[PDB]
Amino acid sequence: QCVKLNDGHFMPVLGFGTYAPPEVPRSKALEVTKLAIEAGFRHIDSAHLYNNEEQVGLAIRSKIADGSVKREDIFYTSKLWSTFHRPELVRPALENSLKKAQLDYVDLYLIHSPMSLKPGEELSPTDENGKVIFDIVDLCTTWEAMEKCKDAGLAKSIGVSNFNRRQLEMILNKPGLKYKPVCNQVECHPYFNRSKLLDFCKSKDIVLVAYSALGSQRDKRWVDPNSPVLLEDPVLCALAKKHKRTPALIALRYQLQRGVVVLAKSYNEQRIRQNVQVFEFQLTAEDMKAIDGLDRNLHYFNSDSFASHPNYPYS
Ligand SMILES: NC(=O)c1ccc[n+]([C@@H]2O[C@H](COP(=O)([O-])OP(=O)(O)OC[C@H]3O[C@@H](n4cnc5c(N)ncnc54)[C@H](OP(=O)(O)O)[C@@H]3O)[C@@H](O)[C@H]2O)c1
Ligand SMILES: O=[N+]([O-])c1ccc(S(=O)(=O)c2ccccc2)cc1O
Repeated sequence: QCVKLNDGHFMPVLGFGTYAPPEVPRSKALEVTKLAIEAGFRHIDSAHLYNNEEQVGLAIRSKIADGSVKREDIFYTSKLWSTFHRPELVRPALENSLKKAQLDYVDLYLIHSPMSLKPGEELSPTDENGKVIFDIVDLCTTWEAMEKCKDAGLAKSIGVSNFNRRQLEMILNKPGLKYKPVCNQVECHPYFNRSKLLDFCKSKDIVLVAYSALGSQRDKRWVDPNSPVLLEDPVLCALAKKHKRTPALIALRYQLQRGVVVLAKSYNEQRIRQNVQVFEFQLTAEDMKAIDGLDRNLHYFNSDSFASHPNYPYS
């Protein structure tokens, strides 16, 4: 199942999340991406940040070589990291990602975040207090460099991630805009359902792609351990019982029925296969209203590291 993007390309509506934190051996990304493709995932979400593009690209190429899929059947995303927002760094960052994955093109290239970081060797250049050292880049200039990557054929489609409405607006209002973003990949789940941003995106034919749709991996670098655990929510668990599915499947299905493309990360073979069951059942209107009731403005990523960045998207 795919949605048509505003530049005519197609995005599968369920995607596999590939991030795992640095304690997880790098080889695991190769194994679990092949599992995801075997289970029926066709959209695969990676990034420079993830330090896994080589393993994820090998898993794709393995499944092409063994005859399981064709390249045109796979929708592969990577993302421009925030130390590469200066326009002359954008096509190089993309070419690096293509070389790591050994692919000729990515289906989608995103600006990973609006929170530009000091250019240099470090992924996360940190000040005195562990705040990211910010850079000031007009992201409209970064966008123009993204458009040139599409014109060169390095990315089939281009989009953004972690933009708020006003930051998206800034791009859509750019003089001489050539390509709208096709999507805005953002934190989105029943505790932070982004209904206003969703309505804006739909008005502009921009796909909202939900990450941390299962509640995030609750990494201690970014996530308060006190934050309620999404999949323990009693309304999600009651709906799981009513449908004889699981709280994760309820959270994924919720998004599809709102018109949201949804990612799901799992490094567990059973849960990878379980997550494709999202296409096998439906939530009723009352189930969806119950889930809408859970909204509490909770973005799990909530650290000082970035909450003080001048382009921090949350307010
Ligand atoms: N653009 C950005 O800034 C950004 C930010 C965050 C994430 N992302 C992308 O979005 C992807 C997904 O988000 P996420 O990594 O935060 O994780 P997530 O999809 O919200 O999943 C959270 C946790 O759910 C568990 N899980 C998966 N399926 C389950 C099931 N059926 N039942 C119970 N638990 C289940 C997984 O644990 P197991 O592995 O143990 O199954 C996983 O660690 C990322 O991997 C990345 O691709 C992008
Ligand atoms: O789990 N991931 O996939 C992932 C983890 C961390 C970040 S981040 O840029 O630190 C960030 C920081 C703050 C808010 C949003 C994003 C990007 C990611 O994509």
